[PDB]
Amino acid sequence: HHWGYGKHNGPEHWHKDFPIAKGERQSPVDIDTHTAKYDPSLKPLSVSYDQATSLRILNNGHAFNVEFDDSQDKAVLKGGPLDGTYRLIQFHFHWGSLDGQGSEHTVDKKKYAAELHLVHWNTKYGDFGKAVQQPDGLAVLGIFLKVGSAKPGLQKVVDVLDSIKTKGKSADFTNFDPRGLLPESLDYWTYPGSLTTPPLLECVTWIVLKEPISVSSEQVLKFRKLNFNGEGEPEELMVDNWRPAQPLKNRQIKASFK
Ligand SMILES: NS(O)(O)c1ccc(OCc2cn(-c3ccccc3)nn2)cc1
Ligand SMILES: [Zn+2]
Repeated sequence: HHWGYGKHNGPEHWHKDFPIAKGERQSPVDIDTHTAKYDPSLKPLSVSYDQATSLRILNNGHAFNVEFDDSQDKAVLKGGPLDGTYRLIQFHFHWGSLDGQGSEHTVDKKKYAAELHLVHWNTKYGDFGKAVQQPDGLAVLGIFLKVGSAKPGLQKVVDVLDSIKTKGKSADFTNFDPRGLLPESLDYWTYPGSLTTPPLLECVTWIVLKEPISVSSEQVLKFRKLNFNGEGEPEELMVDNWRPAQPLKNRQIKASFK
């Protein structure tokens, strides 16, 4: 009886195995745009993905991860609210069963169809496992998805999904360029938070871009054909793999833009 996104194992149950679920800096949160304050001291984001080396794509039973070679400073995130260098390890998405839900963060209570998380770890801690034990261990760049025009740079991801339909399946996924998933603007909100899945560790500096990317209905429909289950098990569609907004508590969300 492991955690998931069903009625009997979903987000409202997680606290029983992971008491930090009710902690002081949990994610995601609602971003109240009128309360978020412009912070002129915040720097522009530095997203350096030109040397990114993708390796593999994995259905882990709660989403799919596109994994990168993080044994050197290839693809890194710096600047903004961050001190030091954060290495890209993987990206994944959260999405809904319908276009009107799927994102984890919300903006003035608006839910987007999906949310992309580019996960980076602070290289002062040496490896990812050590980094998640630190309050400034990770930086996750969050990007909203809305349904409209297709995102050409997403299609290579979409088309490999039939080969990793079920939990535990992986496929080679080399030479994928994550720059093709970014929006035009790097304007962002930032706040201190947590992993949005168990173990829910409070180790993340969240950087959530204001500008959503557009993906087509056909693209998101292919996300929704994935399975939570393993091969040969009763089919349960991988949809609604998002945690709802958590209490903001003693936190301020800062904006990089006026
Ligand atoms: N959704 S999110 O972007 O917040 C997000 C990002 C990263 C996550 O990592 C889970 C994880 C894996 N490990 C681990 C550590 C050492 C060895 C093996 C696994 N620890 N936490 C979860 C959610
Ligand atoms: Zn995530």
